[PDB]
Amino acid sequence: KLPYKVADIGLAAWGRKALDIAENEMPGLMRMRERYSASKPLKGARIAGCLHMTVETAVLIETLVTLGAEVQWSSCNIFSTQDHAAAAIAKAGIPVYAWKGETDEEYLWCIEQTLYFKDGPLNMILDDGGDLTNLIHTKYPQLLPGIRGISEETTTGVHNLYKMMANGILKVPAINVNDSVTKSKFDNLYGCRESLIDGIKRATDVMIAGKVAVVAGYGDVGKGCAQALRGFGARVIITEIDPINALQAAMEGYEVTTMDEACQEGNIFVTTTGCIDIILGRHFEQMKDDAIVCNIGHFDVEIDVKWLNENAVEKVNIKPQVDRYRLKNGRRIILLAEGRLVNLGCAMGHPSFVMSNSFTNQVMAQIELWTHPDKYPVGVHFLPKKLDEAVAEAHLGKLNVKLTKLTEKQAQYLGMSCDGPFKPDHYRY
Amino acid sequence: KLPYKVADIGLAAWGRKALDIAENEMPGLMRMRERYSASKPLKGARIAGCLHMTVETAVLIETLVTLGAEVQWSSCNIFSTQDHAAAAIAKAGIPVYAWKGETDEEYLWCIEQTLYFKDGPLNMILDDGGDLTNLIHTKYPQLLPGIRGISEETTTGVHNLYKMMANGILKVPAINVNDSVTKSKFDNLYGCRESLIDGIKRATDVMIAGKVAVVAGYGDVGKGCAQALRGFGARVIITEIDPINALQAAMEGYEVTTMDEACQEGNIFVTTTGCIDIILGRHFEQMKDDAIVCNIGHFDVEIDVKWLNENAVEKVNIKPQVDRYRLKNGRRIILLAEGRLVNLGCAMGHPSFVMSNSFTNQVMAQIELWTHPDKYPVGVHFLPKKLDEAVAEAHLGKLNVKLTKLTEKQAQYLGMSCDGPFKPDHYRY
Amino acid sequence: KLPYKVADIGLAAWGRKALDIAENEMPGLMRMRERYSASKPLKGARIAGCLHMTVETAVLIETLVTLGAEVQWSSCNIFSTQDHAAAAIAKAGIPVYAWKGETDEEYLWCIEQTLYFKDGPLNMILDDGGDLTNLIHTKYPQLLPGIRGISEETTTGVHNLYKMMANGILKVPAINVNDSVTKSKFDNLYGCRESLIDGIKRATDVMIAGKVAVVAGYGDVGKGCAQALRGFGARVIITEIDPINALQAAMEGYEVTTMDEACQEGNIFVTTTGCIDIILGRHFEQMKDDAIVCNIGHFDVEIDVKWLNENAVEKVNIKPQVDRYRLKNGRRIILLAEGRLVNLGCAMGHPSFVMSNSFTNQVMAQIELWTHPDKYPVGVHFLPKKLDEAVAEAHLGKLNVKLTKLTEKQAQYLGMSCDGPFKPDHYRY
Amino acid sequence: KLPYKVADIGLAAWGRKALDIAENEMPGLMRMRERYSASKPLKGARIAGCLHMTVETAVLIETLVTLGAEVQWSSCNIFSTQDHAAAAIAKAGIPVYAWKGETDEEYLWCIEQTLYFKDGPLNMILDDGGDLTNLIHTKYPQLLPGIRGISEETTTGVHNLYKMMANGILKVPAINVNDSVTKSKFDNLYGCRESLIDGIKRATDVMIAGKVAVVAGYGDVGKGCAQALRGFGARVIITEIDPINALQAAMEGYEVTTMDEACQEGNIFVTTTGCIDIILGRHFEQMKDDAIVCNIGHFDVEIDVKWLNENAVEKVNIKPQVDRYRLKNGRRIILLAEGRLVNLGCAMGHPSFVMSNSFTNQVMAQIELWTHPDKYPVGVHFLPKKLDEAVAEAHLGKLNVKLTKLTEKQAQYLGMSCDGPFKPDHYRY
Ligand SMILES: NC(=O)c1ccc[n+]([C@@H]2O[C@H](COP(=O)([O-])OP(=O)(O)OC[C@H]3O[C@@H](n4cnc5c(N)ncnc54)[C@H](O)[C@@H]3O)[C@@H](O)[C@H]2O)c1
Ligand SMILES: NC(=O)c1ccc[n+]([C@@H]2O[C@H](COP(=O)([O-])OP(=O)(O)OC[C@H]3O[C@@H](n4cnc5c(N)ncnc54)[C@H](O)[C@@H]3O)[C@@H](O)[C@H]2O)c1
Ligand SMILES: NC(=O)c1ccc[n+]([C@@H]2O[C@H](COP(=O)([O-])OP(=O)(O)OC[C@H]3O[C@@H](n4cnc5c(N)ncnc54)[C@H](O)[C@@H]3O)[C@@H](O)[C@H]2O)c1
Ligand SMILES: NC(=O)c1ccc[n+]([C@@H]2O[C@H](COP(=O)([O-])OP(=O)(O)OC[C@H]3O[C@@H](n4cnc5c(N)ncnc54)[C@H](O)[C@@H]3O)[C@@H](O)[C@H]2O)c1
Ligand SMILES: COc1cccc(Nc2cc(C)nc([C@@H]3CCN(C(=O)c4nonc4N)C3)c2)c1
Ligand SMILES: COc1cccc(Nc2cc(C)nc([C@@H]3CCN(C(=O)c4nonc4N)C3)c2)c1
Ligand SMILES: COc1cccc(Nc2cc(C)nc([C@@H]3CCN(C(=O)c4nonc4N)C3)c2)c1
Ligand SMILES: COc1cccc(Nc2cc(C)nc([C@@H]3CCN(C(=O)c4nonc4N)C3)c2)c1
Repeated sequence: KLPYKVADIGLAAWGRKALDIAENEMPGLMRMRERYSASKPLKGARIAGCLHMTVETAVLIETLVTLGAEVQWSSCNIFSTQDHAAAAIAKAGIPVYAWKGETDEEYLWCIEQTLYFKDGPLNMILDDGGDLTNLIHTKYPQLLPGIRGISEETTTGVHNLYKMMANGILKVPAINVNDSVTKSKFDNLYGCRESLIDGIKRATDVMIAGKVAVVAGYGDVGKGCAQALRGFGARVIITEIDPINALQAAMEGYEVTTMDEACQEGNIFVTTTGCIDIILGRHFEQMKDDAIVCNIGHFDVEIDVKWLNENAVEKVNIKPQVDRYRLKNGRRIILLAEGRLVNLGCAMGHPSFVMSNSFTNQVMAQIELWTHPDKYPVGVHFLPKKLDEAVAEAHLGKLNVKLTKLTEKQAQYLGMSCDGPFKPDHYRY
Repeated sequence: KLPYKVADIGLAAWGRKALDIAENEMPGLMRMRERYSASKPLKGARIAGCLHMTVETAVLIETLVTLGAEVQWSSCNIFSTQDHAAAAIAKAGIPVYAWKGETDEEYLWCIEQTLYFKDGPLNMILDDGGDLTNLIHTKYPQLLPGIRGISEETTTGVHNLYKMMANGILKVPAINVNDSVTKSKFDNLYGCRESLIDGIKRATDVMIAGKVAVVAGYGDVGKGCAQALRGFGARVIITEIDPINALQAAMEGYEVTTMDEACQEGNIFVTTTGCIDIILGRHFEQMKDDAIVCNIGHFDVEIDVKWLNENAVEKVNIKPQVDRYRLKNGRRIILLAEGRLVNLGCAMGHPSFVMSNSFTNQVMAQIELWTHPDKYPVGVHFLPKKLDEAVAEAHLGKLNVKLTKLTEKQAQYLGMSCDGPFKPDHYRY
Repeated sequence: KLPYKVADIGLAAWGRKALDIAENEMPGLMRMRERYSASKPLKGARIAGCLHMTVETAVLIETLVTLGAEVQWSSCNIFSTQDHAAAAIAKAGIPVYAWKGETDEEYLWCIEQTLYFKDGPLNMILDDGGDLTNLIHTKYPQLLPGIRGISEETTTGVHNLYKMMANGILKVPAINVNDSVTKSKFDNLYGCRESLIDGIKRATDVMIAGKVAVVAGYGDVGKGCAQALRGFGARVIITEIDPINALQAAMEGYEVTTMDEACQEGNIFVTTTGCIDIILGRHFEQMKDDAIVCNIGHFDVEIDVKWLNENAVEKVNIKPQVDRYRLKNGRRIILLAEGRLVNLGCAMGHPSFVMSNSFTNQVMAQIELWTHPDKYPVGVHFLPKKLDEAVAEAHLGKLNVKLTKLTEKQAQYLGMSCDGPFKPDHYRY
Repeated sequence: KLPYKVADIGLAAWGRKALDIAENEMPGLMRMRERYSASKPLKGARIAGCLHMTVETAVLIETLVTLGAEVQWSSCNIFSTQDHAAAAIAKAGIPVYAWKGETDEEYLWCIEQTLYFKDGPLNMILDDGGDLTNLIHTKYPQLLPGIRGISEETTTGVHNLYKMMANGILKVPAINVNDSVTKSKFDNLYGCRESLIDGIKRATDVMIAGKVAVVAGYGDVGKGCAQALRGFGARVIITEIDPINALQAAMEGYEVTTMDEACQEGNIFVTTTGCIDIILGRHFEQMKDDAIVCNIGHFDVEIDVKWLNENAVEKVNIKPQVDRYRLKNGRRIILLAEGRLVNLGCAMGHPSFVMSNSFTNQVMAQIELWTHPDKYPVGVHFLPKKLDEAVAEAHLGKLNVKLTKLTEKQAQYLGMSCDGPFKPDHYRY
């Protein structure tokens, strides 16, 4: 009944200014507008979205409308909404129900407001976290027959879709864009490579060069963190449980050992594992004075922060999201973002260009499911490679790249189409 | 009937000396010898092997005999045999039929001498290229019922296996070792990173720093080549047809453009594409005087060497595998290895440690098929991830890497066994 | 008469907290405190200091008092004082006259309050810019006979000292600390390497990877800037007027060309030249939409900001020290810090460890002049190499570096003392 | 009386071919020919040269003749002569007295043949090692008044000229080009960076990635070696006696410790110190099995090879300049080039482009002394910066560099000439 609900609609001009700046760093989304604003391949679609209502997501929203869709939006987190961004979407005449600092009750309400449109119920789900997908299946299963497809971009959401399918709960075809090369590499590797040191610097202003930096995990996040630190002249040590990832680290010349050993040597500690119990009290007790300890991996479970609160003799807040503990041995630990994500707590998260790749993935998913009614049966499907390739291609102009086109003869010799896809499904890049 | 056939068995003390050195660089294979010589898991096995008869292969061969197997061998290429390696294998009482400079008839003959042992015929195939596999199926199909498994490590061989399977010709279970992470990364990326510049240096002794180097392709070979050239202070320009691979290069700060533009800029040219018509007369006509041109990708189809032979006013052999042409415009081009593989023509191919990973994959496949017949249907199977991990784990000691073991608690949290596998099959590393 | 003058002495607990953190990053100064607090080598000294009243400078100040000196201080710039640092110095009973947002009259006043102590006038000068040195010589020349030495750390100040000496105006021996290896490398190369991208990120939050970055100049600041940008995966193009510096860039694989050509290519522009007319309207007219332009070299003379103010159709303040202009061609330029120093306008300047090297040079100079009057004629003297080495040696413990000591035999072979100096004065490192 | 003496004058065509190839990698020398072949600034000069009679030095010789000088040449080492190069110079009508494998008696004779020309005695000395300079002063002091100048390019020769001057022996003005930036950087840093791994690879074919490489010394040679090894994925450890050099290493993220510690960890050992007793028996006894030990620094005094010969239980030659010792502990050491220079023993020395910078330095010295009769008094002088700059500038075209020219206004503001020099004499680059 409310046409939108935002904090302050007067912030819309400030939102529009930020939008004007972000658009230039989001060419993937802007290419989609250039290519599809006349043909309007999403005409008919009624997309309910649930995703961090940021400046970046606003560019995504307005891309979808430009492609012909009706769109109604909520946030997937209670603090990630940027109110000026939300105001700008509201003022543009797009139903948005989101503000910074929602209650759990207000959060659910917001999502519920996106389900019904002027002409009828939603017919497409765009989700980050599975909350919109879970709400429809548990609370509003009447609407499932009318929904053509789900796009999902997070690890949690994809893991959740696989369980729903395993248990017979899932009733709508779903495209997983989380495991696209263009999504995964920007969200995990390039993103964290840019923002790790940004967070550490804003938090501490510390010299990186000449320090030992211990990075737990050498997956895509660890790889980027390690590369970043190394570029500044830090000596990086890696820890790993996977022998293949450990081997990769060794072949780049990184020392690889255990946290038990490395806790005695590190000036800076970065956890990127996705796993519990990486840095623990017995590690803290061995650390050099004023060791910087932060997490860029799993939400808040990698570092035993509760140990520091329970065993330290002093806790002094330095600035927002920077606390300095003194231990019984008389040495200090500088803990960043309360053991949560350093890139969100002490910096501005992912750069716009990163979000461009992730959201251009989701625009592709939406078109693919909506444009091909009967193509995808109920289940979780990977985004086809040709669309993953089209995401990358959409950014090349901005990257100052001239891509080569295969000649017909060359394509014949390779046994592939000159428009792609160019690699088999098992190709690792 | 003849117990072996080599060029000169007087080279066995030389071969043995080279073997001893190689063993220390092949910890994967030596770790297999340590772990499995008491249990003799390949006891009973009569393995026919068709694989370049090198020092490295000779270590693989003696690893298979340490594991209990009887083995008989030939090279999979007419020039690839190292005679001293073959002589050392011969003196050790291993029947080996291989020498440098075989004829095509002699090549076939050599493979045919490996099919029948003392106690009877072969029961296992270890292959590189599919020749030994194609010989059995077309010319000795009576031996097929008694053969338990094939292991194949080459792209050529695996494509050939899939076609045999699609057309009902394949009669034996086959493990594909080519697409293992440990095999593919070493054979493609790290191997070429180690040896590209070795070849160029041996051929030319040229300064690399301060040159423009044009690398066609940014797959695993291109990535390795590009990284190597960049380490020496060359400015690397990349050409690509895949949007994803092109973007990957852009994100490491490489210029990405077309060969049409780059041919006027490059001092050095390296083709890594696996494709036809990469460097053409069109391009040669524009190159700087004394541009160095070489191929490390596909055998011989990437550079149009035929054009040079037909259109140049001079062709001068500088040294073996180094030809300097003078064109009608008066400018000179230095072609390496006749447009064939520079790392083989102008250097010593892959370092032993690279082959340790590829051949340790092989031993895993041979154990896996001889030990568990029950397990694999007639068809082409990827090596299981746990064995791929084990290949990597076997090399970590040599690298002085201390791997972390997950606690029971951590493994339960991650929903994985603390012995692995640690990644899903779609994980790209 | 007034015992100190600060903005708000209630900020002393905040200052003290910041000092404690900084001390651990300034091992050079803390090593001086450990080595010299028993012998009090600056006992008797009444040092007037004119140097940015920061947390780092506050550590220097308390180091000088630990060494026995009486000291009185003012900032060498009207905005550079950190009030909390000044308040902490004030509460500690050090007479300090400095605050953020002084007037020019107040600036002079503040320096004039440092000339006369309790027991009498100053006898030593520690200076940054030459202002305290110029004030004494023109306005208090009666105090010159009682002053034993000057230490000066700034290019501006040293040029000024040489002119004073050439024209017979200088009446006190002066050590030049600006051209020490430990000072110059940290203040110019490593400092700017640490903070360039900190400034750009804080200002813009922009992705660096995959951009063309144009760095004008390849001296020590350009080298550092270039290395940093390159580490993030930006493609760095360099402009130079010196053939040697240009060649150095070429040999690391940087493209070297003119601003006239590069202005059409760059996404980011960093001037490091110390020279006028580097970026002009001529260049702005050619730039890509939303090109980021910033200066980290000379104060404000490198970019023609005046042209932008006079010829743009829009100037919008995005945030403090970030202005986005729209030109008559419709394209936008993002100017950082009003063409002034990006690392100061948009970040926190040099990390503490950098200033530790510069200020540990200062302490060495002050000890050297107060302890050995006999030694230095009226004139400008480079810091002796052995003291430059000692500055570096003092920082090695923090870096967990184990230095090798020459044996007596090795030192005799090399014709040097095993305590140094280890290099001739022309050695460039 | 003999017009030349070479090994075989029939090798001249092969020499000329190598010369044609080298000229394209020696633009500095070729630029000198382009600029000066008409004006002929060395007309009148009668230059006796003493320098490794290589293909590269042949380009230098023919550059000097092109500039108007009469030239007669000998080698400065008894094995460095490349006979085909010597043949080509002989056939061109230039008196050359040099062959590979001279006796000490033959060596002296060769130098003596260069002293007298058709029209009179030599009037200029071009020297590498000081042997020609020492011969004239001790044995032929009658000729000293007729000699306008000496150019010298080696550390030994420059150290020798300073002692001669200190003792009153030196009677001719001398230009030291050894300490030019362009000479020193190419001879010490860029040169060894290119050739170290070339030597190790040709000697061993070993994998570099994943190994610990211990580099003793972090001067210009160590810096280049370390950078090279790091680029291949080795983990580099540094040892150092100088705290400034140690600090530099630490700021690039290299572990810095002692050989006593590092001998237990290293897979590869490289000595670059210029000093005795770097690697010793007690280090060898701790080394991992098949550790590779080589020297690229001082001739043959850094490694205690005599210890290996006296204490090892086996010594096996692998190939030329590669010996593998077995110790009493049962482990093996692979020693390269008998502890002499690995880049000369196991590779082809410096690339041509390196020699171009060194020899273009000497052409500048010769012109400078000959063209300015009364400018330089007797003594050792550094080559002026403007000529060092001109050397760099001569190579920029080949490096694909477009150098910027200062505007008159810019030059005024900087207080320098728009033609240079651009830096003060103490500038370190
Ligand atoms: N901060 C962010 O904005 C951000 C962005 C993307 C992803 N992430 C998160 O980062 C985490 C890792 O992401 P990824 O893509 O690198 O995952 P990944 O699976 O590629 O990498 C995780 C690595 O950690 C290793 N590991 C697991 N337990 C370990 C232990 N106890 N000690 C050492 N190593 C251990 C695993 O072997 C694995 O290789 C995930 O939790 C993901 O949600 C955070
Ligand atoms: N030299 C050796 O010993 C050696 C070792 C391993 C592999 N190889 C060979 O190297 C080749 C490449 O192997 P890979 O693993 O890098 O394969 P890949 O598929 O990972 O890389 C090939 C890349 O070339 C690109 N490409 C194709 N045609 C192109 C064109 N016309 N212009 C520009 N780019 C083009 C593709 O996009 C692809 O990214 C194969 O032929 C393989 O057999 C050689
Ligand atoms: N941001 C800071 O806090 C900070 C710190 C230290 C130094 N600086 C300043 O940075 C500037 C440079 O310092 P540096 O140590 O690198 O000096 P430098 O002399 O080592 O480097 C300056 C380089 O700029 C080049 N150059 C001059 N005019 C040029 C032109 N028109 N085009 C292209 N290149 C040109 C010169 O050839 C020189 O190599 C100085 O003004 C210095 O005061 C700033
Ligand atoms: N192989 C070649 O072709 C080649 C080329 C150029 C120079 N060189 C030689 O290389 C050597 C070094 O040249 P450079 O220009 O690097 O000299 P440098 O003085 O710049 O470097 C030598 C470094 O070794 C350090 N050192 C001295 N004794 C040490 C010890 N016992 N342990 C550890 N470090 C120690 C010194 O502190 C110094 O920094 C010289 O002997 C030079 O003649 C060889
Ligand atoms: C500190 O400033 C910010 C700025 C933006 C968002 C946030 N808040 C979160 C909270 C949580 C729990 N997760 C995320 C992820 C990881 C980074 N992402 C984005 O940056 C992003 N996603 O959509 N637009 C974007 N921009 C999504 C971001 C905080
Ligand atoms: C230059 O001297 C040598 C040395 C070794 C082998 C060769 N010959 C070939 C020929 C062909 C056609 N293909 C190969 C591939 C590519 C790299 N490989 C190995 O290096 C390798 N494979 O088994 N042991 C190994 N070592 C296999 C090698 C030539
Ligand atoms: C952004 O907040 C800050 C923080 C610190 C200082 C400033 N202000 C200036 C102003 C001017 C004109 N010059 C400088 C130089 C360059 C770098 N320096 C230091 O960082 C530094 N010097 O003493 N302690 C230090 N810290 C000295 C710094 C501003
Ligand atoms: C193995 O092949 C070669 C090739 C060339 C020369 C040598 N021999 C020596 C011997 C000694 C004692 N010193 C040197 C120095 C260091 C390297 N230098 C040159 O390369 C070089 N100098 O003049 N033209 C050149 N080319 C000079 C070279 C060996």
